[PDB]
Amino acid sequence: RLIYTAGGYFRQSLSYLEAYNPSDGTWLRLADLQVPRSGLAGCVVGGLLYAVGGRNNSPDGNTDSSALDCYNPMTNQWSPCAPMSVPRNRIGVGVIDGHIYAVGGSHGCIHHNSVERYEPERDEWHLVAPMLTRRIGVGVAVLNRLLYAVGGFDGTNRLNSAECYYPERNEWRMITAMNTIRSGAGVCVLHNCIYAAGGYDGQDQLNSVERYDVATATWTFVAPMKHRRSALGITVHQGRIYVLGGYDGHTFLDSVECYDPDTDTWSEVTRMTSGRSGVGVAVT
Ligand SMILES: Nc1nc(=S)[nH]c2[nH]ncc12
Repeated sequence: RLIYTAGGYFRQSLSYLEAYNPSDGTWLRLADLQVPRSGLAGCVVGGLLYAVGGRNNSPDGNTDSSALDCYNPMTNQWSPCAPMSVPRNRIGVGVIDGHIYAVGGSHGCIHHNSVERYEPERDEWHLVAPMLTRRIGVGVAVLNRLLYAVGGFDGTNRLNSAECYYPERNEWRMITAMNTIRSGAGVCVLHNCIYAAGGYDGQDQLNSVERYDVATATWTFVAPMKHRRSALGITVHQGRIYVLGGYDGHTFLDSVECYDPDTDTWSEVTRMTSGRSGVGVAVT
């Protein structure tokens, strides 16, 4: 299984689809996205990779995206899917059962608190209960069939709050806030904790990382990353976290760091073929 990077940003929005193998270290280049996008999210349902939302920043325009697009790794082809009800740049995305949840994001000055659900087998989106908060640059993660929206930006304030979506009830409820304000952090599930790595707090990009334990309902810092980064890509592969690219306040990183929880340590594991931020990332 590989870690896929889709889209991203470096001087403009990118179409690159590339896969890194932490086992042999190789980067293999696959089919370009139909439309370049940064600020998108990636996920996998039934082994198919989806690209959700984002934005095409080019010298000729800046268009937020409603597009959902699907990649088959054995056939190397993108297929357009039904679009969301609104464009969602800097979207968050999570998967519960077999449905794709599109969370937050922006459309111009509009900062969404709305959430939509996609059924890959029916190719339909439907609006779901909105969050308590407007959130662009939000991290989304799923634990025990529960959907977490973590941090982000409401248009005026960067956020340390997190809220939890209950599918059976169709309602959101706040949880304990993170210790650190973070928009554009990488958010994932590793074991039985929600991790939030990096981001931007409104003054600096962050290298700190913290994790949420649902049993105790508390957030705890762990070892920081080596590079401060916002708008990083994050995923979990064989019980380890990977962060891909991002921005440190000066440069777009190609650095890829890997966190080992048993040792609570980060190590640089590779460089992307080119620096970028705002990628979608998933594993299949
Ligand atoms: N790196 C940054 N991330 C966010 S979300 N906002 C920012 N303003 N200026 C830098 C950044």
